[PDB]
Amino acid sequence: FWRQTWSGPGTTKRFPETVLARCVKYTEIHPEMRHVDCQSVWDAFKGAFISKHPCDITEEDYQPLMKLGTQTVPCNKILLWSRIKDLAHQFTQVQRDMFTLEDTLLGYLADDLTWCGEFDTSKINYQSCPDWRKDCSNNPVSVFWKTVSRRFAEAACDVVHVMLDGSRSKIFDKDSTFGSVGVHNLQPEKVQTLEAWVIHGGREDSRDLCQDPTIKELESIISKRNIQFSCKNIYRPDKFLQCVKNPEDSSC
Ligand SMILES: N=c1c2ncn3c2ncn1[C@@H]1O[C@H](COP(=O)(O)OP(=O)(O)OC[C@H]2O[C@@H]3[C@H](O)[C@H]2O)[C@@H](O)[C@H]1O
Repeated sequence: FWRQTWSGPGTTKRFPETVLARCVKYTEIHPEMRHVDCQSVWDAFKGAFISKHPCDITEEDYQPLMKLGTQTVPCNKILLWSRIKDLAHQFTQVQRDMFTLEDTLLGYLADDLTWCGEFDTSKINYQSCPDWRKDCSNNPVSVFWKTVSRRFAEAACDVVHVMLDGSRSKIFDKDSTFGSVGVHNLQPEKVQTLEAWVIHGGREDSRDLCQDPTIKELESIISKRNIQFSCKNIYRPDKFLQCVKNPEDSSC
């Protein structure tokens, strides 16, 4: 109890009951998924990582789950995001202008959770789970988010939007899942433009962050894939959200 196996937090308490109840809820609300069998979804999710070493997980381990969670989303309304979850979710909640990964069945099931098992027993590990940095990259949580993020980016078309945190020292981070998976899995045959919205964390009057070194790097990577790049500053995110709710406001 004074020294755990792995360096990451253990599985979320009641993980199996939580995933099953989220599936039931999502399928009650979204009519395109109203026929999914949630017991079958749980069995497939559990099959990906139970009795498997938690540093030896592959994208193939998640394929039965991917197949059951098959879902179409409007290809021209996708919002990617990195390190700014709260604003992305508050925005799409107003009137469903765009869709993030947590708007899909699989993203909704896993958001805010942690899970892992152990080799050659069928027990869930509630005490610790591998850290991506210290222990291993090929862990149950990291491999899941890479697999679903690649499929979501592959689905996009027309104009795709990305929200970025302009308070971080790498506004665009090549090492983030957006930078290592999303940028490279947009399909140039389908996607016309990537538009970044750089969210300010600061005061009021501040710099044009669309000139930031890392934003110029993103522009060069995307342009060399034969996709156009656009960038917009959101100086005051509080005012932005208000204008989405109430656009007749004079101040907009
Ligand atoms: N919803 C979550 C989530 N909820 C909790 N976590 C999530 N990871 C990814 N996702 C989604 O995957 C995307 C890719 O994640 P990444 O940017 O690598 O998370 P990072 O900012 O690198 O952080 C990933 C970490 O945050 C925990 C995971 O346990 C853990 O692995 C996120 O933008 C988000 O859409």
